[PDB]
Amino acid sequence: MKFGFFDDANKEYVITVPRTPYPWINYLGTENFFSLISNTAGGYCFYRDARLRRITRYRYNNVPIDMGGRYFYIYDNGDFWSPGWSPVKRELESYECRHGLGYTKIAGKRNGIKAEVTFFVPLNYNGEVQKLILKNEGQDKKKITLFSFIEFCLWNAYDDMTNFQRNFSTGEVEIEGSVIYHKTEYRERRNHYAFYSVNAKISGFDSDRDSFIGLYNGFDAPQAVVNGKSNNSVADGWAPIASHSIEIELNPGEQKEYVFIIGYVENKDEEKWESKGVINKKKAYEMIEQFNTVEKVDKAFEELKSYWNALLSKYFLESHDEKLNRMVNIWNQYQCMVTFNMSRSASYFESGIGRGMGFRDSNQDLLGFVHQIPERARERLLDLAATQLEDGSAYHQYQPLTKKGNNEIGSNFNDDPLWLILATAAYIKETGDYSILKEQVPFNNDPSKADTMFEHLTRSFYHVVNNLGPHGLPLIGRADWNDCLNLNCFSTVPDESFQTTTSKDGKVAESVMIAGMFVFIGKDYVKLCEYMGLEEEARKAQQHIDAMKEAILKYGYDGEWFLRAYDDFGRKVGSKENEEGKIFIESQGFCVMAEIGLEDGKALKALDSVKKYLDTPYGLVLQNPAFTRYYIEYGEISTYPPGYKENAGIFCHNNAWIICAETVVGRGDMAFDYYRKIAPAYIEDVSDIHKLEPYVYAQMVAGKDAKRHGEAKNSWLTGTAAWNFVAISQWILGVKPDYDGLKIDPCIPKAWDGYKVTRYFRGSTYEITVKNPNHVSKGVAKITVDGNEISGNILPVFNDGKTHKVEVIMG
Amino acid sequence: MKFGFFDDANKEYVITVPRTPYPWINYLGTENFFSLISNTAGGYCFYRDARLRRITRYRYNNVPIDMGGRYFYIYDNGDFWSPGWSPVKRELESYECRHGLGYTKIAGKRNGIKAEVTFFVPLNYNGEVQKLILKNEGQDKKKITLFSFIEFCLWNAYDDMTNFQRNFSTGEVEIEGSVIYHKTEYRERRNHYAFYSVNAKISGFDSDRDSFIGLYNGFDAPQAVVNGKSNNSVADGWAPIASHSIEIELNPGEQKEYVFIIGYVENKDEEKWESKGVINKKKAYEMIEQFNTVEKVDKAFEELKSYWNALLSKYFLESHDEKLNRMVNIWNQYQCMVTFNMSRSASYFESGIGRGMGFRDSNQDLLGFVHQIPERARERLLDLAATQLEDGSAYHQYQPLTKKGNNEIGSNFNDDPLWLILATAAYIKETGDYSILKEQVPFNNDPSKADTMFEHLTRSFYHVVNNLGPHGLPLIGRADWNDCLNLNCFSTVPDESFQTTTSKDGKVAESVMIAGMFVFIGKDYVKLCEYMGLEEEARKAQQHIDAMKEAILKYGYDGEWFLRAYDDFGRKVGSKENEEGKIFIESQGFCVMAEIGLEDGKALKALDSVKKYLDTPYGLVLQNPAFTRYYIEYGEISTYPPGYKENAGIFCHNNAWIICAETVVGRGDMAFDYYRKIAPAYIEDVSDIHKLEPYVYAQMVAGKDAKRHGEAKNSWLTGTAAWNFVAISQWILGVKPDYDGLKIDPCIPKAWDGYKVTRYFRGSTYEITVKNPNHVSKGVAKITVDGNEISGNILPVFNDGKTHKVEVIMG
Repeated sequence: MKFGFFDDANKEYVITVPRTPYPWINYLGTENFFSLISNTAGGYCFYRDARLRRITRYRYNNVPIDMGGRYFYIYDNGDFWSPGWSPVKRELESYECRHGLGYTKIAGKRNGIKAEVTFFVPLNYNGEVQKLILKNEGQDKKKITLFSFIEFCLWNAYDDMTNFQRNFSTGEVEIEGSVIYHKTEYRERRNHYAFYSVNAKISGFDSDRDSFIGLYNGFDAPQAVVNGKSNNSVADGWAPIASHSIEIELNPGEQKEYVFIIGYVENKDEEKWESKGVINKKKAYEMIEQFNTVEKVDKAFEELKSYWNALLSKYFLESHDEKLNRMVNIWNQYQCMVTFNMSRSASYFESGIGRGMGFRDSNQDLLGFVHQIPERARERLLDLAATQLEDGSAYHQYQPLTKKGNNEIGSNFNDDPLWLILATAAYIKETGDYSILKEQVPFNNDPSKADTMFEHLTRSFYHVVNNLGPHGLPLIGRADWNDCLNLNCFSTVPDESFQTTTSKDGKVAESVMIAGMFVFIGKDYVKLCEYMGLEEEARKAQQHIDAMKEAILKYGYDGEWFLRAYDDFGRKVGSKENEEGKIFIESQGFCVMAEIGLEDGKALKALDSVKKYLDTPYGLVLQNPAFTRYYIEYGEISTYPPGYKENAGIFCHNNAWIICAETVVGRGDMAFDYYRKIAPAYIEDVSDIHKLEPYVYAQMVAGKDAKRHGEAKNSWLTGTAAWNFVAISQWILGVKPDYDGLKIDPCIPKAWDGYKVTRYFRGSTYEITVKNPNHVSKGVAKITVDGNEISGNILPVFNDGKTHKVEVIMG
Repeated sequence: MKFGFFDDANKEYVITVPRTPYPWINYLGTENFFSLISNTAGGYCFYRDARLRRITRYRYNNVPIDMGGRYFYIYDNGDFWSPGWSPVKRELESYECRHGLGYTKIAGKRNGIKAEVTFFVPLNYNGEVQKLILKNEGQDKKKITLFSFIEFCLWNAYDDMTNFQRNFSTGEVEIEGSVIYHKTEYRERRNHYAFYSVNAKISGFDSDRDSFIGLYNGFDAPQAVVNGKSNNSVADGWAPIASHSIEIELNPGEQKEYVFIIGYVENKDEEKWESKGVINKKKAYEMIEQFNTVEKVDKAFEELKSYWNALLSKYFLESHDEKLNRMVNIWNQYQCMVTFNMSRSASYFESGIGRGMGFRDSNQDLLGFVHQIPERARERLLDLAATQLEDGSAYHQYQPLTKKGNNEIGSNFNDDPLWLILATAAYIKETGDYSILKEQVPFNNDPSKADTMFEHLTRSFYHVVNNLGPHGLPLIGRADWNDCLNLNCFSTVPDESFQTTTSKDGKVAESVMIAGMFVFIGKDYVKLCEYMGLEEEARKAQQHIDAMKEAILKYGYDGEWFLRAYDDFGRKVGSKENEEGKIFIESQGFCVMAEIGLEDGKALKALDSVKKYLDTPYGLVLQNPAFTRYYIEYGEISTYPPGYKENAGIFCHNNAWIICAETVVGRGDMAFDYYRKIAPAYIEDVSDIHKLEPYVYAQMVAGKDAKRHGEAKNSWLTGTAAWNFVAISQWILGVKPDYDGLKIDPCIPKAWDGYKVTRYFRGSTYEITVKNPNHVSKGVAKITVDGNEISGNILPVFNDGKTHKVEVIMG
């Protein structure tokens, strides 16, 4: 069918049927409190850490899907229904969900009653605000009852779903006025509680799940809603919930407005209690009063909109392609904010249990986020560096709540350290803030082991240097960027994840992808050395880079494309000589980005091979042919059925590297073709195949070897967002931050007449108009700034708060 | 107030309405393959280990409750319903579930069609057999379609519920004939697969959940059933299922019969494949062949029943109280088999994730199981001892699948080791098989560290001696039998379980409970020293016991009851001096069982104090008064709200110790009264309050301090079963295995005229008739065996396969 459309003017995606191919979600919040909310108001929220401070409960992989969230019920003379269609699933006269930037509006109408709810998390506020408008659009007087409902989680989501032998006896609440407080374990080690409030006198409430719903009933028909009145239950263990009810009368045409808030509160220990066994509510009262009127809410809603408008205005594209404009000025940037906050932790696929902030994942997210909020990016870099060990390796991820590095999803990923150099460079190029290099940063999360940020950089670089294999290529260790390339593993026990099973310290298996990264990213470390006035170190660094290049050229090129790796037996991986996995995509991207084989045609050959063997209607697959059996020497990658995930699935993330590479060899047309094939705005009419959100990138699309080819998994949380924004904004469009200022160097489809990019950069804004009068793909003939022509492709830095005219002539 | 009834003749509990106060379950299997099944056919099955080999998926704490299991849908000309009512939940003309010994029989009737399903796991067979009978009891010919349904779990239940990121792309199945095979990850490290067969030609099938059910539908209305035909779906990732459909025609009065089997198969590494990508089904064919006619199914069913009759016949009571008869002769012994197999791993409360086989838990379960299958008992002891460390401490639990000890739920519980001595002694008293003391048993799961079972006991014993505190009482460590008495903890971080959070090797905190246990249990260690011919080691051990008995009297008695412990600061726990927790139950029980203070009125006074401060209509609470705030010096016990779990909850398990203790001071009337307050058969007429299974014991009943006083939690899996069986069968009824033979020493209510116990013991049967002409509580005046008066209270050992009549006159 048609499920919705883009609304550029209001910066929203509009969903017009509730039964989408899969629940389609949005994220609320940008700082500390977060929510996931689907087009039926399903989902949940949490504070900073989805595993350790989960506020509301949510069941993944449920039947039916996506049962649980913020459930308003309208009771009308025995009949009842919800604005989001689900959970009651009675036909609505009209339905609509608008996902916007930091908010979601869901509107439903049945039997003359229209209900419209705006969900959002205000700036600098630890709660999800919900403005509910109820209008009688019929001709008669209506007496109805409005019910609210959330189901609480017992804070620790893992304990919550396994430790019933204990936690069925720990649930505690307080009810006072129009507020329901969840205070489980507050009597002991917890200094925080949650509340659910409405800003009107209530007719009733419920806080015990069994009482409100009934043991053998579902969310579709809670016995209390069916009977048209709350039961005023007080929870005592089992399953605490929060539900208000409000009896309401409405004349024809009359509307009434309500503000519901799901809040989080942490008390100082000297302010924990009001009296014995009675929680100190001082801070709740403040939060609640802060939004006790619809007009206070509107003001915050508009403050949020202006906030987004500001962020987005830092890179503004005016072109003749509306789909492109929509990706660049809105959605890609929006998704980059989300991934920056969430990393890979919590979505409708990532369970918010096992994954925290990923080391390499968050470093890469920085690439597409640094320009939006440099301050927060700066601090993020410092937080990631602190989880680096003294030997230069790093904890593969850290706990969001504490920021402590941990090994819960494995260790010894030899590509990890390099990402820190790339992200630091990106931040420096964007800001000119070299002072970050001087910051004192813990090692191993140990303040007593601190050294400068630059010394962290030095140990990242040299972790590769000190860990090379028989070909002078970088040892792969447990895996590189590809988590599933496990060459030191040889596991036969079904019960341990490949990510954490023992992996030997093999000195044979090497990665050609890490080798490419090293050359590409090394460029940046050399310059940073030079800045630090360390000429000899810069020289030695450059030597190691030069030797790595020769190693790739000598032992890393297969003939028509770059190899992937060498396994523990010294056998090639990703060569024409293999039976399966003859060619992999990862090394093609980075080796060419590193500018290898530009002169002898090896790069062009590689990219042509990629096109030939890896290209599909839905994007470039990871490798070809797919593995058709388990290879004990390759690890997890061969455990997936053909075409799914790392086994010949389409990993959109690494498609960005090929886009970048095509730009290196000056083929703007092909680069843009690759970009178009996976960009949401261009593939919207196939939602029934893609299945997932049409307004955001996903991690994985089933490849040509899969029966479900074209079906996506794991939407929203993917490095595809950061890397595709970099590709399109810097490599194609050519507005590329550098140490000395803005480097202009587009590579576009020849047919393009031109476009305009408005770019805020280092304290002043640049209006850049690009003209392609000879219709070339790459190469700049003339640049003039403020009327005068300049020499070079590097715009000067003004920092004068003014707008500067820039004309760029392709030639 | 009643939702069923006991059927003694058929050894069943009959449930007559589907909406019980909580789902009421039964367990199938006694060897390797196990199922949990509720009164509506909810639940799941697994092989050996509910975490590592879970076959079918099940959602705990679900809404609605208990959705998912073995779901037959009868489709009748557009109407559809289920034999167990749930999940369709359309009204039935009749409904009935009988929970029997190792089978569950469920029967529904709607619109003239009756369906009856019998579920059981046959002896020596790795599958759940489901015999289904359909009958037309109406006047006209009927055309109907029968659907079957199970949802597969992805083997590893933890992964299954957390790792969608990956496991939505691994699901795989094969369909061949009338059989659906689930083979996820069989292509890689798993040598096992599951199947779902029916012994008849089918009309269609489904193996993809989304196809059978439909994204936005529930188990209540699968789109395929609504539609009256299978979609013939072949799973590919997402959520594999198994469903058959069969079009059936029934004349009036006609009945058809089908046999469905949920099977588990393991192949040798070299025999996994029939051909490339096609699984070796040879073993499945054999399993399916084995029960392809109702005739074969009925024969195994009767063999199971013979198995159970023989097990139960070894201890058989005849008395004037039929509630006591059914407890002793059927339900208590049935529960002891279940706990022996399952420890505390998997029920509707224990999630089958975090807990394997508990060290302390499985040792206690043996007490109530040795008479049933000594051979299996003997082996269980060796497995347990293998998880003991060389210093005498033990892993707190071990993985069912591999039997390796682990620390998943904490370490350094100083009561642990002693339970091994008790259980070994119990085994020997039962069998007279001292050979077990000479078995070579590993330490730390390490064969190279092996040594005799006796040496293991020696280290258990000396672990206490080598770990005493300032008063000569045993250092408590992380905790004693009470997992929540954590005195070396001082925890402030809410994110980690008290069970696993760091706990110092404290040298001050002491347990009077472990002291009591050490005296009581140490008596057996002395007896075994003597048997090993080590009179001097027996002397030394007796010294330590006598020294401990002095320490208890000098520092463990508060004046009117025994103290509980000393905290890390040297302060008394469970003393009149304390503000809360002035008296604890645990130390009263073991100290009196240890025979401390029988002569000076201390024992009796303690027991009277127990009656006065801990007694309730629902059993004895853990301590009094309850803790009304968190005591950081006490740990987890004060984290529960008052009246629940270890904070003044009624822990039925420790009530048995009070029952035994009452028996020791000769108060049989009090002992039996306590026994009756918690025995399922005696409170059946208060099912609504108790809430859980009315036919088995539960771990915990909310205490007088709780608003839910009387409501149980954590049914089925609890040491309450073994300890209460021991209490009634041995300490009250007086039939007590001893080293040299059966000891007869009843302590009963004075009013009883007598009773008869038929006991099978060391190769002979004894018919013991007890007579009470003077109406005493305790004291045997005369015994005759085979018509001849014997002296003393120990029956001779015959081992002659004959029946010997024994008459006991109390006086």
